[PDB]
Amino acid sequence: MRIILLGAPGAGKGTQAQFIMEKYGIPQISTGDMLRAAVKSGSELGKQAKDIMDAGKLVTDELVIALVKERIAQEDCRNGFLLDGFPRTIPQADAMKEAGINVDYVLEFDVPDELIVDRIVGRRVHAPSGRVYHVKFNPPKVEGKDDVTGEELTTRKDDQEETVRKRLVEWHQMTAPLIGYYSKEAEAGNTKYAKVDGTKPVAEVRADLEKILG
Repeated sequence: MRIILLGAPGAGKGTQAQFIMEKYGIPQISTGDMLRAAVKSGSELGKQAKDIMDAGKLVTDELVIALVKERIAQEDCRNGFLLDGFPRTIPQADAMKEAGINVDYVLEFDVPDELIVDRIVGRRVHAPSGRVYHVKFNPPKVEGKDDVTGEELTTRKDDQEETVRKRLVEWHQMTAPLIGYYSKEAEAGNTKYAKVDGTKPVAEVRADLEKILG
């Protein structure tokens, strides 16, 4: 069982990751984990990727594909894998198919932009402590203040309404062809695809997945 898991930032696609891992006996893998593990391993693709990173440059599609190919060859992925957040472009999807990295299911996690905004914007932090708060799901005892110190809270640049909306626009635009690429491969019969309403409770999403995957 080889699964691709796509979704917008804050769509909470990972909320079903452990369920998928436990029902198939497969690891969760991401390009990030591949990079940090490859450089730590002192392997070849590692030293190469370490230079690009430390130089502050982007990693080439060519190098990423080679890392994915490397990872799914281990005994780890005898029963398959759960690829998270990759591919991100059509050319990447092609290079994977070129590298013989076939996939059984492509799951798309759907949460409308508006719900993600309210979900993300609500987050606050007390920086010197690292303590996390939320207006609606995890409210502090004293509104707009830390429960412990009593020092005022703070919000980060990454959770601001304009920053989030800007981040979602880019993703939708950038991923639009990829969603069509895999949706077409579905009706073509080279793989399977399925939209998923992530707005439902965790239990119902798990149910929806169990029938999609079987």
